[PDB]
Amino acid sequence: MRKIIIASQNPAKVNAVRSAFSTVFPDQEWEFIGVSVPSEVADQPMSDEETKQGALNRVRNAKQRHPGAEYYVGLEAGIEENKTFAWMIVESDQQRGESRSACLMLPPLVLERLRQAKELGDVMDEVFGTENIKQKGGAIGLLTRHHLTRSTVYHQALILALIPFINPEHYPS
Amino acid sequence: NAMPPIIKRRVMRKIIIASQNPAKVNAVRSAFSTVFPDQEWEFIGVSVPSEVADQPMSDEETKQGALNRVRNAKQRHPGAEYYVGLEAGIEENKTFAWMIVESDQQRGESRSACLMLPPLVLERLELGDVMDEVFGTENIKQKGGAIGLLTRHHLTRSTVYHQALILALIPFINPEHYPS
Amino acid sequence: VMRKIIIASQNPAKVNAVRSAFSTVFPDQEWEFIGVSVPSEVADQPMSDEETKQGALNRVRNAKQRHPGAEYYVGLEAGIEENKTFAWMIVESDQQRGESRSACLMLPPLVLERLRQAELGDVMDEVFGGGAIGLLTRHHLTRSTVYHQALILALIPFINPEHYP
Amino acid sequence: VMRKIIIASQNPAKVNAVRSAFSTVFPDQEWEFIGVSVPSEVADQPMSDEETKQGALNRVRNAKQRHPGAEYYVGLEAGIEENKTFAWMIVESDQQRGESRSACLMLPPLVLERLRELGDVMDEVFGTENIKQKGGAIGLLTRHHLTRSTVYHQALILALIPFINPEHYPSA
Repeated sequence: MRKIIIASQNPAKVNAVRSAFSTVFPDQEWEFIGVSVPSEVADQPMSDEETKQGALNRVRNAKQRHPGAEYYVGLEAGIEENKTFAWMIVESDQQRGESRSACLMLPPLVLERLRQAKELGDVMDEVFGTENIKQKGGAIGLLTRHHLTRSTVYHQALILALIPFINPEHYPS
Repeated sequence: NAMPPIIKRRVMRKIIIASQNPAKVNAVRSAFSTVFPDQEWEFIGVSVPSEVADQPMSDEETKQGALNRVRNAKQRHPGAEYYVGLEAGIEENKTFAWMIVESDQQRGESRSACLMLPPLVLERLELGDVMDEVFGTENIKQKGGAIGLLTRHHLTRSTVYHQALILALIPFINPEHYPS
Repeated sequence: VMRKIIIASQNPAKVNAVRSAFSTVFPDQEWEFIGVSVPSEVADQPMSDEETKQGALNRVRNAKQRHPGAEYYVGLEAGIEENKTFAWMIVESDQQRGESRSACLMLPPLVLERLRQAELGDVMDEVFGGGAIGLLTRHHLTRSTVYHQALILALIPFINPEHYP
Repeated sequence: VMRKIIIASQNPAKVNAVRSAFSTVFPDQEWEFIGVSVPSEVADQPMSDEETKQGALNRVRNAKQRHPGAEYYVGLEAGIEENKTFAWMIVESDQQRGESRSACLMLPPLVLERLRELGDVMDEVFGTENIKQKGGAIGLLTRHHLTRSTVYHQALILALIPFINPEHYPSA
């Protein structure tokens, strides 16, 4: 039963990983272990670079604290200018796969609030309403009339990050 | 060796799958992790009899097999929050599978979308062996199974089963609409 | 000078579903998709699997008669048996037929009771305040994504002529 | 009677992606979808995120100048940065712009070396017919758990968000 360390204890993030591995590798036995490690970047990364660095650092820090797992997974949401997205990092001992999720364009009122040093999730509640966000399953669910969800967007980025492991012949280590 | 100790991990309830087949455990893990993304469970397979044919030959027998697996899993392995049975079957020229999900008080169910089988496969009828004979062992493996092969990879057994597992979770998604 | 596909329904959602399935499976081919209205010769709301399938079959047959010359004809009909709803998909060319029933799901008791008292759409609208599938799954599935699978499965004999005929 | 949607591309696969995004989000509406050829005013193979987005912006601007009057204009431009590939989707009405970049894909070194036109290399490395029938490089590399179509579909839907939510995305 092979071990995957996820460098988050957030249920949504650990479940996204559960779904991605259970989908791509359906004949394998998997143990999923969420852990909390520091990112060494801002709690709310504000560039593409900082967001990806935060995910790399969490994976590195997870590897250091808990060596010996088959896979280590980082997933960090970030902002740059009027867009939000998340970096997915998957490392084995030998290989690293990466994908950034499809980006969402933020409303100009949201950007105005971010400029006032406000936290994105708070600003989303202000602009869309707390109950509205909750009942529609999140901002992406709300804005796309349920055609997408944060989770279905993250799912595709996790699968893309697994490409080097799906195709070891095309991605030597 | 250096994993976080179990006693330091997040406490979570269990989900029992009435199967040891990793593809079935994984299909269940994928469905729950999708539908209830803020809740977490440990997914555990167990071995229990269906008490019907190894290859169910009617819709009714296929459903009974999955119900029996869930019943037997509850009797032999008490304590989990949900029990899931997943059983493939045939009736006339169609194949499909029944998904049964039970909590302590409530049952959700869905039969997956059905596939017409080639006449030679029905005639030759273990279904797996026959699929290998008719399409080729390596062909079947490489395309992700018969469904994968037959649909030019647009569907696979797994993406078919995923929809039926979600549908079987309906009573638990909407407890106010499905009194138990 | 362009090939036709006749959908035995003027429902936009059903025409869209058929377009999407054919566009997925045959991305290179072009077709004029045409919704037509024809009798099912069964109840407006089929109350068994057999009746639901018969209705779709009848609609394809009637469409063939009324509108000859098309490359494919497609029937798509929803129905109920016990506490479940599902739909039968029937695709016919001039020589071949494929078919698939969509994944079934349990309807709320309140819905089934009020159904037994008379439309399905009117009932869900009142009970709930993507279709029924979209509402009941909280959008993890929709009617269009569930129908898409059954339509692709119904196309199997056409995709695989060596194995079907 | 019917409105036009101009796609700044005559790649059938791009036109078909756009038609599909519009059918999903606006299921009750009908458009004529029309593929056009216009300049990007950037490299034939954009080699940065910035350049890729600019090429898509430019194509939409040129499409509007050459083909005025349509309800929507769409640019869909693939590009590369470091070892990744992705596509910028830009949708404009007369009054508003939606945009999204698709989820990025790490390229095999064999492919990246042979750049030093991505499509040409993918055909050269994976085979022309395999790319066409099996869901593109995305389809081949994910063993069909994803396809180019299913990845594009997501970014096109995200790009339609302002037109879905005019109250939250004012044009001025």
